[PDB]
Amino acid sequence: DDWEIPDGQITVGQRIGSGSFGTVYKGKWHGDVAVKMLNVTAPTPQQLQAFKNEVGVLRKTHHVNILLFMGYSTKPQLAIVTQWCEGSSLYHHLHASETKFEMKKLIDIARQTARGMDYLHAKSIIHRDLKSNNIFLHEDNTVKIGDFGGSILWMAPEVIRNPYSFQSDVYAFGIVLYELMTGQLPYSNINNRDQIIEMVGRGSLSPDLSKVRSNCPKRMKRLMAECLKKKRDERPSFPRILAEIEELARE
Amino acid sequence: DDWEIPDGQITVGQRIGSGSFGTVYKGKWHGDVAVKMLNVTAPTPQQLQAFKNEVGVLRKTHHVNILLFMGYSTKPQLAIVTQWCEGSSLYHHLHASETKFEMKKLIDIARQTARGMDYLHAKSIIHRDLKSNNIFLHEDNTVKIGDFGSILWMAPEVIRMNPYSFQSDVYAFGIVLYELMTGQLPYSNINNRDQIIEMVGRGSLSPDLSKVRSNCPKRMKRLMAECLKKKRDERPSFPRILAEIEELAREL
Ligand SMILES: Cc1ccc(NC(=O)c2cccc(C(C)(C)C#N)c2)cc1Nc1ccc2ncn(C)c(=O)c2c1
Ligand SMILES: Cc1ccc(NC(=O)c2cccc(C(C)(C)C#N)c2)cc1Nc1ccc2ncn(C)c(=O)c2c1
Repeated sequence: DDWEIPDGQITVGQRIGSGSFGTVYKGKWHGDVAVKMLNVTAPTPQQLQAFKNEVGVLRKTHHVNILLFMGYSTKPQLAIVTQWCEGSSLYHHLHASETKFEMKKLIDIARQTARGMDYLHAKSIIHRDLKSNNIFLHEDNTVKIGDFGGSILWMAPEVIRNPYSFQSDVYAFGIVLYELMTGQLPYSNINNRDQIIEMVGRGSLSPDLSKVRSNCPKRMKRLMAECLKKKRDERPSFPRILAEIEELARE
Repeated sequence: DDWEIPDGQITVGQRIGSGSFGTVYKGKWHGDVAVKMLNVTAPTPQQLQAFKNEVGVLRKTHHVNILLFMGYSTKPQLAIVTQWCEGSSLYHHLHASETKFEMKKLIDIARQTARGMDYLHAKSIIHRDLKSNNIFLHEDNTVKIGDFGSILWMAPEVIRMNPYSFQSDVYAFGIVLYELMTGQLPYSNINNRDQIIEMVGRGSLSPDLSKVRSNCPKRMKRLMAECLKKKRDERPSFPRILAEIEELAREL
C-alpha cells in the first residue's frame, strides 16, 4: 500500500465534531473528504501514539461497508483522512427523525452491517464501540461502519462488570438489531443509569423483545435473541450471523 | 497490512465475462465481491507481470470514485478481488439504455469522474483507457473508475506514434464529457472507422459540439472543448479541470 499523503495538499473546511482523538473538519482533497485533526503545534507522545495506532488498524481495512481509509499526513499536523459521508447515521434516521424504514430496508441495513462486521472480525479487529451512532448511511443506501465523536445500551454484560471480544461486538450487533426492528432504544422505561447498568450487568435485565414489528420475520427475531445471550460463550459468530441474514434476504 | 486471501475463503461462480487470459466471477467473500481470475491459461510472462503491476497500483489507490481493491489470491489460482458494482456502466446508461439523465446527474458524474481521475494523476498514475465502458455507476449514483481497441476516446497524439501521457487521458475524459453532454457517441454520423482513425490524428475530424444538449452550461462547453484540444501541451490538467466543475456545480 501507499498511505502517506503529500503534506500541503489538504485544505480544511467547516469543523464538524470534536472526534474521539482530535477535532474533525470536513475537508477537500480530490473531492469531499473528512479529516480528524490534532491542532497542537507539537504533539505529546500520547497524542502521537493514538495517531500511530489509529492508522495501524485502518491500514488493514478494505470493505464497502467499512469507512474508506484514504491516508495520513504527519507534518502540517497529525491528521487522518477518510472519505466524506453524505447523509445521516443509522441512529438519527430511526430516533431523531420521523421517517420509518421499510422492513426490506431494515434488514438490508442489518445485512450490510453484518458484512462490514464480519470482515472486521475476519482481519482480527475488535470494534469495541458498535452502535447506531457509529453506523453511517452513506448516500442513504450504503452502510458505512466507523468510529465517530457515551455508549451504554450496546454494552455486553461482561463489559459492565480483557472483556472486549468478538462476542462482545456480536452482542452489540444484537442491540443494533433491536433498534432496527423496534425503532427504539432498549430499557426505554428505566430512568436511572446506575439501575440499568447494574441490572443488565447482574444478568437480570434483558431487552424487551415483544416490541418487535409484526412484519419482522420470525427467524430474524431468533437470531437477534442469540446475539443477546447473557453468557458470552453462548453467542453466535458473525459468519453464522452474516449467513442467516443473507439467506433471509434472498427470500 | 497483508492483502493475500487464503484459499477456499472465496466462493466463485456467476461468471460475467471471459478474456483469453482471464475470467470474472460474481463471488462471495464477507459479502458481494468480484474476482478476476487467470483460469483460462497458464500465465504468459506478459499477463503474469501485468498481473503483478495491476495489483501494485491497486495497492496504492484509496478513493471513493476509484474501484475498491480488496485483495488477491495466489493458491487456488492467480486472482484479484474487488467490490461488486451494482448497476451498469456509463456507456450502457447513455447509449445502450432508454434512461436519459437529468443535467444535474450529468454534472455529478462529470464531477465524480474528474475527482477519481484527479486522484489517479496525483499519485502519478496513467489510466490509458478512459471510456464510458470503464466508468461504473455503482448504486446508480456513485461513479466508480476502473479498467475492465476502443478508439473514439483515442487522443490524436496516441493515434500517431510517448504517446501515452496524462494529456492523453484528459482528451479521453473530454470525449466522456461529450457522451454526457450530448447523450451521443462522437462521429455517430461518420460510418467507417478507418476514416476516423486518420482524420482524428490528422486534425480533419473534430467532435461536433452543436450536438450538445440545450441544458448544458456555457462553462461546460469551454471546458469540454479545452480537454479535446488537438495540442496536447495546451490541454488542461485535471486539478484545473476539477476546479471549474466543482464551482460550476456549487452554484446549483
Ligand atoms: C474523519 C475520521 C477519521 C477517522 C475515523 N476513525 C474511525 O472511525 C476508527 C478508529 C478505530 C477503529 C475503527 C474501526 C475499524 C474499529 C471501525 N469501524 C474506526 C473517524 C472519522 N470521522 C468521520 C469520517 C467520515 C465522516 N463523513 C461524514 N460526516 C458527517 C462525518 O462526521 C464523518 C466523520
Ligand atoms: C474483478 C476486477 C478486478 C480488478 C479489475 N481491475 C481494474 O479495473 C484495473 C486494472 C488496471 C488498472 C486499474 C486502475 C487502477 C488504473 C483504474 N481505474 C484498474 C477489474 C475487475 N472487474 C470488475 C470489478 C467489479 C465489477 N462489478 C460489476 N460488474 C458487472 C463487473 O463486471 C465488475 C468487474
